[PDB]
Amino acid sequence: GLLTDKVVVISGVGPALGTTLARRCAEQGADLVLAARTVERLEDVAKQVTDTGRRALSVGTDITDDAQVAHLVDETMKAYGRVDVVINNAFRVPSMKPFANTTFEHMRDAIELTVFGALRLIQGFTPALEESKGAVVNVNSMVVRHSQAKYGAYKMAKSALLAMSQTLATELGEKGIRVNSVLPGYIWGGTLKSYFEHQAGKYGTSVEDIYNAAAAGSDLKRLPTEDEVASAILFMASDLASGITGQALDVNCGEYKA
Amino acid sequence: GLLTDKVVVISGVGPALGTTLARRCAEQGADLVLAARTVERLEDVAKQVTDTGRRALSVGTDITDDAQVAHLVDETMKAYGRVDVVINNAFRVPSMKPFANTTFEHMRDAIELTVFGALRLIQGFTPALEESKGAVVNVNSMVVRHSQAKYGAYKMAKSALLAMSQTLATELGEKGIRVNSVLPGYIWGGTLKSYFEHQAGKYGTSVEDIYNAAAAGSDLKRLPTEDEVASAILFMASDLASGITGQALDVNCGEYKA
Amino acid sequence: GLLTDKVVVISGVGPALGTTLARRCAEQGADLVLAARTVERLEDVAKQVTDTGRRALSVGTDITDDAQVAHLVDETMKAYGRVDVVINNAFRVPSMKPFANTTFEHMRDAIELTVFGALRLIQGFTPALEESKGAVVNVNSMVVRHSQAKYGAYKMAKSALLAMSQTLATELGEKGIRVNSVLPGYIWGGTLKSYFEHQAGKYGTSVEDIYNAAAAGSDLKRLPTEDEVASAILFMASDLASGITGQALDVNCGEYKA
Amino acid sequence: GLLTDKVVVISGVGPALGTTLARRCAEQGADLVLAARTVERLEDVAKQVTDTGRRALSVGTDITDDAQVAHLVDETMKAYGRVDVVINNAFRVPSMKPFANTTFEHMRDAIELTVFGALRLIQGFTPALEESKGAVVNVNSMVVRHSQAKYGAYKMAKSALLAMSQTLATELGEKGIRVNSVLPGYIWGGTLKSYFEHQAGKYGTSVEDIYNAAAAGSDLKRLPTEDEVASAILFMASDLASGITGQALDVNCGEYKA
Ligand SMILES: [Cl-]
Ligand SMILES: [Cl-]
Ligand SMILES: [Cl-]
Ligand SMILES: [Cl-]
Repeated sequence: GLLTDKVVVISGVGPALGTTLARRCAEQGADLVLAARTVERLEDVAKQVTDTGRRALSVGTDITDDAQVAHLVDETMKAYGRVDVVINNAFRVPSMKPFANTTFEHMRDAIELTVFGALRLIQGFTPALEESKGAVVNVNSMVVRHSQAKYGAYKMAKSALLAMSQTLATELGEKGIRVNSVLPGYIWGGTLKSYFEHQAGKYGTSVEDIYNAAAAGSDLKRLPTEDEVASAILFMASDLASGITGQALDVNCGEYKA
Repeated sequence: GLLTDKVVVISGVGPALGTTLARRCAEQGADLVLAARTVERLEDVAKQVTDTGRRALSVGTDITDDAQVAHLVDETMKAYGRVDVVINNAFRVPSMKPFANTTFEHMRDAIELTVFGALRLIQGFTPALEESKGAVVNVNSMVVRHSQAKYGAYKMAKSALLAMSQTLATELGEKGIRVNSVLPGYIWGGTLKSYFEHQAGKYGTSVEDIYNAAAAGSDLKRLPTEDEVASAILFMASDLASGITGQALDVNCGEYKA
Repeated sequence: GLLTDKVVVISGVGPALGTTLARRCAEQGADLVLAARTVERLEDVAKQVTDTGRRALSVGTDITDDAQVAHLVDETMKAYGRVDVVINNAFRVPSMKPFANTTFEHMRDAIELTVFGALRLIQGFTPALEESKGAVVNVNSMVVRHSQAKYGAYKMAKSALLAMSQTLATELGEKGIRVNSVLPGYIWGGTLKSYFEHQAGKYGTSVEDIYNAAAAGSDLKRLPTEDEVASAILFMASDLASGITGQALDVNCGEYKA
Repeated sequence: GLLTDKVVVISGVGPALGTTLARRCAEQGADLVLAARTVERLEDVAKQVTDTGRRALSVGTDITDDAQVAHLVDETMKAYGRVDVVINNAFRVPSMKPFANTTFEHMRDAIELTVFGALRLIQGFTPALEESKGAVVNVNSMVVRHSQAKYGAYKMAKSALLAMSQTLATELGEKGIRVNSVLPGYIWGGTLKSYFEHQAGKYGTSVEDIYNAAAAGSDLKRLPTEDEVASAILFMASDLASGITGQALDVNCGEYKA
């Protein structure tokens, strides 16, 4: 029972880590608020939550919009009257392009969602988190640990997010609110597998070849799973981490070390 | 039950974090091996373990000595037949001296205990950890995050340990063995309180003054507790962290961020 | 003669570091392109350059505008026919506000100037830098080394810039173009002195008090001067640094170490 | 004239970087003290120095021995009466072995030379450096930026050295003494070429294959040269770097970024 009787808000619930996270939080005793633009996706996630016997509030939210984040906060406080944890899940799909071929509009949009969206959420729920002495976990990315070609827009936005997360730990720490980051690389599950299958066919190779190439830089020679990344997020969200704020915990089977 | 039916070896069991850690591992379902030079100290820790209903093997061990580490391994394998976790606890008491006034003998001894001792332990238990696909947690220190005057010998040894821990994650990762570090600053409990009381009298001030000065750089304006640092170590030792190796997790209430 | 017969473009020429930099580059044998929004400021800087016997091209440029950066490139290539160095000087004045009181518009504008402006410049001059196997120096900030309250918008933009600079080293390195950053804290000179004088009067203290407080975290107990920061930038721009790319060189008298 | 009328002590003068460094310092106007165990090697380096018209004092010194470092200091002060720069050059040849196969004696010896030797030198020359407000440059290594298998003993010693260098910047900064590090990877020149030739024959491949493999991780797809690493050291030793202390400057053509 890591999260018994806590309310956890997850923004950016997709079919992969987001769904695993919602399920895992519920298994650990949390009730959920699920936020995403497309509310049809939240329906099955909510079922996995309610199957554990917990509650799920699903709220269609564009976190780039002030009114919509205000509505999410209002609906949450109406349904539960409290928030213990806010998780900003990394939903936006990165495009591998060198900066030379990346549009400025794309990078502005990436910052809008990844940085300002997360800030809007955190700020919206600051009053709730002040009362609960709660925790924020921002899902970041291994991309901040390297400078590989074509990862620039993604590294830029994620780096701005990491920097913001760090300042927020300082600024919200006097209210007793913890703010940490979890930095996964590739995350193995059904979604990444389908993607590797597409890549395998498109490049005339095997999924094993693609998987092994992706995992080769790691110490363990395996990619972390959705559950393994979720476990790190749950730890940071929980009272096991009550002494921990301002930190980035990398979940990457050792590929980059910090 | 984070550590149900696991065997955990703790080296460097003292009255503070070490004792809390042993107790907490046992509460989470682990049986213990307790190693320290002074075996009289292990007696009360073993009682806290056996009070939870688990088992404790106490073995007097100078981890700077090959024969004594070999004996610890032999006694552990005779008693339990397996090891899932090795924790190298930071026992050695640092002396605040500028390098100019630090003896070379002191620094050699610090490296001997903090670095080579930990390596000797890890190597001794590598065969056991290979079979269990186990985990190593090395307790390091916040000192590696700054360069403050008089912390040099301590930062040097701890930095060498961190570097070694990182290489060990690479080298032992192919055997499926995880290696991580936990980096606490000051750790609040009975031991640190007595120390602050001594300092308070010796400098004509209050414990509150000393505590608040120590905590002022943190985001949360509190020092982490023995339990909070223990929780981080338990997480890293557990299967919740099965996707995590080569990492340093700082438990410092935000004073330094990484 | 560090920069003999090289052409150096400086964007963001202000009264402080920018003016010192232009003068110093010219003293080292460079001809200059000076770019800023307000062209009246470029007049006196150009005189300091031409007093050394070198040439200065002054071009009013809003580096947030595609057409204006295109014009700067065209005018430079018309006047000099080459570019060896591009320096993106940190001009924008940060406002100390917690994130909670910072407008999203302000942060978008900070990113626009500090990040996208610098990228636009670098991209505009990529063809020139390819031919010269030239160098880019982005002036960043000590703020990326800490998470102090009220520095958030500034740290966010500067961090995004640092991340971008690092990826650009990878992406432009195959064309033989070097990209490095110089990270100053406070920079002592006439401009910062006037500012400390304002602060001194407004807080009822001395300039010495303010200066000493600002310098207290440093190892040397002094702030770096405009010349000292300029020297670091000149080194990185020069062939002395031909083995160096992707690096951040902090000029802060030891306050933060990397 | 970066070092006009300065006295530069170089410890660990070998046939590669050390010889290039001595020559380059002399070309920039410095007089030299050359220290190494084997004094026969110092003879040709001293000739390259005196060919520039400067002076070279050659002193056979085991920097692991107190009396011998005391003698080096005494001979230097007798010959020149001052020291402006101390450079601890990385001489010791690393053995690629996993920790499991590395003897403790080897690692103690590596620390003795790389860490304690450098400290002994710095301390011996502290009185001289106090008077000159001088500078220390410790030649470190790219190995501190990664955790690759078999580099453990080398990373451990170099990491301890980096940590020590950082504390020394704090501790000696109040005397106005600067302390920085230069972190090269492979360094191209006659010595490394012979080594690649040996490897080429022993593995049945070309020097080009070996060179290109070594350079593949870099941004520039070339290894830094002895001159390029020397240039970085000269910069850090010089008054161009008078605002810079406590810093590590990586000279690696972009392979690792900090
Ligand atoms: Cl998702
Ligand atoms: Cl203890
Ligand atoms: Cl300026
Ligand atoms: Cl050498």
